[PDB]
Amino acid sequence: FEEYRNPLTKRYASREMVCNFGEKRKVILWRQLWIWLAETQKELGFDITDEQINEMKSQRDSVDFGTAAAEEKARRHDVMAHVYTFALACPKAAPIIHLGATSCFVGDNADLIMLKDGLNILLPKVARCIDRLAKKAMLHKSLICLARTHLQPAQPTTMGRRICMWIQDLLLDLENLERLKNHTIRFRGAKGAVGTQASFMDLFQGDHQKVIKLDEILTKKSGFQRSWCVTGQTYPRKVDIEITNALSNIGATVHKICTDIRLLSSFHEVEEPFETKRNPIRSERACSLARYLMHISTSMVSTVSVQWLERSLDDSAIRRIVLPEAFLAADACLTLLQNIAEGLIVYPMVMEANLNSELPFLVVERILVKMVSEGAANRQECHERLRKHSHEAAAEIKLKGLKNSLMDKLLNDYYFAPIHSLLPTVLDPSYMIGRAVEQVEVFLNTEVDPAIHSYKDCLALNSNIT
Amino acid sequence: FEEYRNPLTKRYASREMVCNFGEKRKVILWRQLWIWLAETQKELGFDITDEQINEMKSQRDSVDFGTAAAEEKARRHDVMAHVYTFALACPKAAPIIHLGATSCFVGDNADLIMLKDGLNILLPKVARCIDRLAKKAMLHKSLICLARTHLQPAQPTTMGRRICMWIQDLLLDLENLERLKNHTIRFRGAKGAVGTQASFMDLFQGDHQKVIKLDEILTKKSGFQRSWCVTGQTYPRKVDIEITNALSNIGATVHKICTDIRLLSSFHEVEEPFEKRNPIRSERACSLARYLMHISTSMVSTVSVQWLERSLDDSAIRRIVLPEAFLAADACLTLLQNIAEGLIVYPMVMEANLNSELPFLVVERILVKMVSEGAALPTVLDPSYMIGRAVEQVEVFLNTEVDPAIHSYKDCLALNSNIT
Amino acid sequence: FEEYRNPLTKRYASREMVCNFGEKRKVILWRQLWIWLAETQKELGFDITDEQINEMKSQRDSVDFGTAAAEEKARRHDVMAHVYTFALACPKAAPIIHLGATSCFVGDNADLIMLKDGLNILLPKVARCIDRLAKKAMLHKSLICLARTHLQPAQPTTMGRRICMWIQDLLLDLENLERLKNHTIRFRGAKGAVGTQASFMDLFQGDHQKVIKLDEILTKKSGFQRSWCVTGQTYPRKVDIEITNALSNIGATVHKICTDIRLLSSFHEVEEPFETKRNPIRSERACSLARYLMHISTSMVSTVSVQWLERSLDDSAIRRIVLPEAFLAADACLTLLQNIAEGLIVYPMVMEANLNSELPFLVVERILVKMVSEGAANRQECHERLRKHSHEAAAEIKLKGLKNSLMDKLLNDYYFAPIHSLLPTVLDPSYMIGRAVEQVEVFLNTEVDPAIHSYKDCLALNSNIT
Amino acid sequence: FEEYRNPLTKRYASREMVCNFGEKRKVILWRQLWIWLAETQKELGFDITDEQINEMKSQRDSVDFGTAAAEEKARRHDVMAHVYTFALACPKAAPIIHLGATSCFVGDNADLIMLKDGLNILLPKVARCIDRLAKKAMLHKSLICLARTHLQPAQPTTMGRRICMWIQDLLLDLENLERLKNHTIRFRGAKGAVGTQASFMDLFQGDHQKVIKLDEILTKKSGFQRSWCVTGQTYPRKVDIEITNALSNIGATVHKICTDIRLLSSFHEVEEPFEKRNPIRSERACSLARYLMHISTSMVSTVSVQWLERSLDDSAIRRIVLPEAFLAADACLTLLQNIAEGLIVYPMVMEANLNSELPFLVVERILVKMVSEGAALPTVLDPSYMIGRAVEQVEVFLNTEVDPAIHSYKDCLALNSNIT
Repeated sequence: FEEYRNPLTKRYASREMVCNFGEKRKVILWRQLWIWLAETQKELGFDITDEQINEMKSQRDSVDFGTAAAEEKARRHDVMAHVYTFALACPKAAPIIHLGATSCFVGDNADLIMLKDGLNILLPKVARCIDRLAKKAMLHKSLICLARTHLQPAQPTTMGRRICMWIQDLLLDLENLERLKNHTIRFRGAKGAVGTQASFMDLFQGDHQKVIKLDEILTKKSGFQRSWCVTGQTYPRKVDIEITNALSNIGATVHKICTDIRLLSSFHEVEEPFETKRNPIRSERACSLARYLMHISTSMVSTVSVQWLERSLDDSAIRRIVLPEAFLAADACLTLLQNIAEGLIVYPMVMEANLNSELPFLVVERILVKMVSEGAANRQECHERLRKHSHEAAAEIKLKGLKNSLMDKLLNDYYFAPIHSLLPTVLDPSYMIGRAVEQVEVFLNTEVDPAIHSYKDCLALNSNIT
Repeated sequence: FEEYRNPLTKRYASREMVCNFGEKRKVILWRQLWIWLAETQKELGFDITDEQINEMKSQRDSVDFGTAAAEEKARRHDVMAHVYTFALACPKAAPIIHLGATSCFVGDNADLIMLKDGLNILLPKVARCIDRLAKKAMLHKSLICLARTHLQPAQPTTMGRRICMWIQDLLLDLENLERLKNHTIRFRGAKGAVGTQASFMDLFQGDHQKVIKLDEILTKKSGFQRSWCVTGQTYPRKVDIEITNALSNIGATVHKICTDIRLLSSFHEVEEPFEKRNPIRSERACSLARYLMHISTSMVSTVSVQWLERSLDDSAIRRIVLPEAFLAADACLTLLQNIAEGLIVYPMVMEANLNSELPFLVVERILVKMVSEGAALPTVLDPSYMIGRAVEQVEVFLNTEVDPAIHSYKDCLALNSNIT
Repeated sequence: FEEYRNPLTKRYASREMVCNFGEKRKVILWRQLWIWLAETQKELGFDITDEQINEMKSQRDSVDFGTAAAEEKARRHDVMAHVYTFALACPKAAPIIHLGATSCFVGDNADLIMLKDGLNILLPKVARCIDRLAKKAMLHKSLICLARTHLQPAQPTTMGRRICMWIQDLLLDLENLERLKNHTIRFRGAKGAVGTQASFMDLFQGDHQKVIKLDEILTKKSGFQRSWCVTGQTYPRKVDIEITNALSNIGATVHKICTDIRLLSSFHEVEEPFETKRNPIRSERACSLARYLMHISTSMVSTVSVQWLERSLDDSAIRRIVLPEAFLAADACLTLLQNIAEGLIVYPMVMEANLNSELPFLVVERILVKMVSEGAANRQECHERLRKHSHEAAAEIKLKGLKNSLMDKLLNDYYFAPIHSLLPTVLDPSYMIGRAVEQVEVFLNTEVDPAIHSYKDCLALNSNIT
Repeated sequence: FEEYRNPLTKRYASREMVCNFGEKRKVILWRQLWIWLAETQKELGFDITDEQINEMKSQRDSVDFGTAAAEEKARRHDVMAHVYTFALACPKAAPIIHLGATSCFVGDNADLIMLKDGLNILLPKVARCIDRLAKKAMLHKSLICLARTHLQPAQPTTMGRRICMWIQDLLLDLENLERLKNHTIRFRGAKGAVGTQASFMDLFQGDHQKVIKLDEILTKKSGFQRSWCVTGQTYPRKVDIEITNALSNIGATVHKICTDIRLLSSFHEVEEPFEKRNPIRSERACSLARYLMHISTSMVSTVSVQWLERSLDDSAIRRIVLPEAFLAADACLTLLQNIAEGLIVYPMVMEANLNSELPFLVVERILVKMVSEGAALPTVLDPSYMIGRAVEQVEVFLNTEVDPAIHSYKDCLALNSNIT
């Protein structure tokens, strides 16, 4: 309790994401890359038995961090401290551990595996947020409410129609995160110190084919589909820009959605879930973490821009901060957003009251236009006469509860007789919303359902705020 | 000369991109959108004559800003100012211009056309930058040189193998811009004030299928393949993040490439073209690429605080950021191509550097060889035995990855970039 | 109309700021630095007459840009193109033009003069914004209104008390901009190519004293108080961080103030000025330009970080973009903010109505606490009985207009008799606001008036939106 | 080892800054604020016994988080969770803990104390970094070397004259942090829920002068000189911009200095200390300085959208950004001092570089000399005649500017920075 701890790791993100970048995960993946490196070169006919491999396999999860810190505070080599620590627990394999590979073989490829597994943790949570909002969207598909532009009252829409506006942004984020996992991220493989594979060629007597095969077989055992061909020392750091840009994009989406909910809470039309007077505390927390996620990407674009030639180590420290925290911040935002979506309470009576109080004034443009075409040669008089009816109608609605007030007023004033027969539809809120209901139906069937169909066997998790 | 001018618009960027976001082109797109709207409504049955549509086509390219600036002064609303300016230039089509539409029908759709056309200007320049470095990489695929990690001498490589390392970045940049132009950017269409098409439903007496056809026909007349369907007032501003994110990625790529050239120039191994000396062009390229690198950070903030169906605090900043981002990327690609075309190498200076730094690199190979033979010969100091697969890596990469990526740009690779 | 133009230069910023960074201003300042350079070395007894100087003085404003572009598209030297153009118009002075100075002598020092003059354009506009808000703050010093936390109703404050919250931020910005003009920005002077003054020493036969005097006299004629001593080629670019950071800070202030006004417009308690139904278009425009100003600073901090040793030219292009646009964006924001402040309309009846509708529920915590100390041993019963009175009181206020409803209800219910004598004060809104009125008075007299006292002869300008 | 940990908190930053923002210290400050509040209210006449105040002092440093974590689970409000945790640890003082105060009385004031103390940790490290480079600059004030503009050889200078160029940046950084600690940061005090002190006015039966004295006494008991007077619920978050802006300025300064060292190391002129080789420490310093460089961009965004008297979307991000900014600056200053203490120079390597690059620098002086004598000698090639006032500039700068700036830190300059 005496040392500071980032609340992203201790409070806000899920346990699975926190462990995905843990030091134990890094070493177990380091030892898994050595097992794959061995069973790939042993596959290409080399002085590696099957006896050394299973001993590696049997001693993968266990790790002696004591000797690792002893070698790390002596020669100051994190990789070689673990190629020696692993050699102590694998006496038969020791000469054939990390055979021919450079340090970035275990460092870069393990980071790539962690980034991929990180996306596989986030993807179901994006789809869950989509699923929860989509259910609410068709629940309130016809719940008529006031639209707001400039934070001022505008023509009617429906609450479900507004939620689809939020879902659209999440669909773009799901698309981006799926392309990162399935296309953008490639394997680093075995490339040497400067990407020329000069050191692996010596181990294979200058046989280009076994060296190419070495990089091909390592890509399958790692679960990747291809690998970069012309790297320097590391995988092209531009990949880290693509990752954080997509994560920062999620932050922008979450910040807009939760700001909208905070705005709608001030109108008393919605209320976020709480524990069983109340403030939108969860949407506010989601905005703060989303803002932090939004701006974390500028560190990577500056880092990539100053990578010197074949490599420069000024990316090492910042990558172990920004990459895990971006994933931790994205994980915490989507956890909160799924909460808010699952428990968001809407108030139909408040929406109708706020709607009824503004409809007398929203309609004065459209009726005045129709009156002018019917012969209203005194446009200012006709407008002033309409504004008087609307102002008096808004008073009768509030104090007397007469909802159909403006209808009766204009029907009793035969100044507006040319449009008496058109008023029952002109004044119908179900007419003013346009195609709002049908737009929800097409959007859910044509775009939402295909996007999250592959996540059907993992949409059931209820996310809880603790 | 009295009023300050942005150097991006004044000199750095080419005039194609400069005019792509100009005001004249903007109202030409506004007028062309009103023509497509009239054609569509006439196609859907509305009483609009061919004489009115031919009248709009004829006076499309003639803009009288003196009238537009005048009516804008009283209106404070520039879209209607250009509506009634076109109505004056088209007395017959006057009652049907902008019929049933809202301001964002021309505001947002013209932006999407300018943004899509701006990408069409950038894309061949990315392809030329790729092709120019591709020629240098093959030309110097065997030019042995010193590789540097931590900016200190590392095991040898070839200059062409390093150039392909730059090209790999530009290849990822190319497909991002193509995905933007061919997939990410959708049309806004005719959605109304809050995206519910309530005004066009009224204009069509509630015919849902007419309003649907209106949006599909307009999307096709404008050259797009689809439109958003659950917008608020505007197209989702996340598209603006997507656009500026990819453009900022161009800057990061250009900055590293031109920084690598500045680094190698201090070793007298490479030299940028000119008419020792100053790498002025590579330095300007880094300067402009840095401004482009960070320009997207205001778009992510803008999107995050878009209130409900719309707030207008996106309008002024999009007028600045979006054109400047394209102008910055355009100027960087013009400089990068010119530098790539005239990239001078010095094999003798490269050779001497690898010679004076080789002692700090052979100590490992002689260690195991002395363990092999001698306990406790001239060609083991030969760097040609130490470059690995750098030669073959250039070949397969150029043949299997670079050539397919820019195959579609074969008809426009010849244009050389001249920096004066 | 065919070429793009930044709306900051053509629409949003003032003419005086646009011209402050114009190319004509740069050259006239270049020629002024040559006149000061000549009359400083002629002052130190050199082969420079008084005849060459006044010819320079007489031919300062005029500039032949034709020959300048002819020499610039031939040898590609912007400085030397103007040392030759000026030499053509000054035939007597030509050998003693730019005598001994490097290119950055005219480039850096002119930029410094432009940045200082830019701050002198902004400072009166910050003080004007302070003055306009301060007048409104004491106008509405006692105008009781609802405070808002989490965008939810909170205890009462006053509109003037809220405006002082805005003024406080502007006072910090005024302080920062005054320290930039009067302390942070130093003169670059004459330093040579790498700041060692090696080239000026040759012109003075190795006399350190005349070289030191040269830099001292040039600082006075330029209007600066001191100069940097150990520069490289240019003045330390960290100064550009300080400038843009303070300008970006103004953006944050303007964005918060105008977002608050947009929020208060949704409650119909305020309305920004318009032309003689309406949206807060000016506050929205001010937020967009403030957001652009907020983020423009990250380019400079990246630029300074990669300045290579004595100099690297990768700052030249970005400085002529970011520095003028930051000043232009700051100028446009303060122009808008002064407009909004001068014409901001408040609605006291709406504030009181929104206040009266929420006071029944704001007070239930404080009365319940007093009841418990008086013997209310059923806290939940007492709370539920209060919430029923408050809910019924809010209905009587809205429909019947009975403002003193909750008072009469609790006075007629002798369940709450122990606090009957304390209710007239407990329920007094003038009591609930605490020291809001007195805090406005002390803040205006003790902090606002001294801060803008030096701008008294320039607070009268009315800023107009065009 | 299973749960990920931030390397800033795990290794890079020293434990003084790490514990300065820890949770235990936070509630110790919360409890100390409640003690000062009780002392002040007793001083102003409220019925609070010395026995109750002595009870709070005695149990201040003993925190039982098991009780705090328990009551926080039901309350969801961590301030009251620690209120009634201290009430359990102080049965006598229980009815008067947090009396009349709101949550931000302890939340914001403890932050300001942690922020002010964090600056007090950073300031001597800035002074040591200044003093260490000051010693190298005087030691090498006459060490002639090659100056580089555009990273190409320029007219000669001395290594100490270049080191002072770095020091000039650190001097501006020093007075910024001092202005932050001594001027910019004010106390929040006892302002209430919306800053109007309405609750304390009620507690004091409306005595304006008592409430005024309450805020003045608390400001003095806490070690501050003044408090804000027209806040909303919190102190103005612009202070958080001011703080992170100055810390980001440290990163930009460290990044350029350590980049200059990396550049000079590729020329084998300088070398960072160790136990050719890798400038690992200068590279980590650049890496951490880059993260620190950009961390303020979320504070400027946070301030811009603070809604009216308060919105809570500042709380979570301030818990991350503010401590990490201090931790980043602390780690950078620890690395910069260690590099400055062991900065190795190589005068022979420096001399040879100026020799092999001198032809591209003397062409101008011989031009005017041949115009002088000869129409159309050995010591004109002597670089000691070409360094200008670089020697005297180091002297006056060190004597007249560096020594006064760090005079107040003379009692704490000896602590050496060891990087292992």
